[PDB]
Amino acid sequence: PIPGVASVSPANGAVVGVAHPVVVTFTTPVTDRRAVERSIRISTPHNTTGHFEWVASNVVRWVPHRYWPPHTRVSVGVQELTEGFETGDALIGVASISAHTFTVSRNGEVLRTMPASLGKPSRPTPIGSFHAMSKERTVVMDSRTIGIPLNSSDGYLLTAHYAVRVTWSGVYVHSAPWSVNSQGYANVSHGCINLSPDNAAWYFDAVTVGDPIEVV
Repeated sequence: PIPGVASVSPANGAVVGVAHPVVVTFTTPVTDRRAVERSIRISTPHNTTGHFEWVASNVVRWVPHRYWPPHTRVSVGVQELTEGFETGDALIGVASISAHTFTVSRNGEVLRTMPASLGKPSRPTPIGSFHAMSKERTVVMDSRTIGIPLNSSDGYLLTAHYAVRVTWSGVYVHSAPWSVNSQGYANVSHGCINLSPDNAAWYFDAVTVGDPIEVV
């Protein structure tokens, strides 16, 4: 009994960043994962490799090893469905814990090396290879959504701006006017990549969902 496909991401004909995974959601939890993985056909002119990752019982994603090439076509087939999407520029954001910087390159060209404040030792920014997941102009940052009561000393509730989600567990690149004096100097946030309002705005306006975000 094979579970039916609910959806594929990205949408047909979208232009996404070069770290955008192919996400396939199913109508039911999947019992035979290998069968689902065999059913998923991904084609790209550069014959990119990658691996499957099961992120919910009914959701699998294919993460391209070393990024898609910029400006390429990617074809996806799974069951009765086919679709195609493209990549845009290679816009890479590298957040450096030690250097306290967020450096952004387009197609190899370094665009900006912005001051940043990453997570404090007790709420560190996860090292890893991530991608831009969403763009929100205004977002409420509620510590309750990361398992912290408002009253506890690590709690907080504040509206933030120019927010780009980095991880499913809630790291963001965003505007942090309150930590400008720390940016480039110290790591003072609850895990987020903190930028000045102007740098955050710039990046917000430059970024595409899928664009790689590296934390080193």
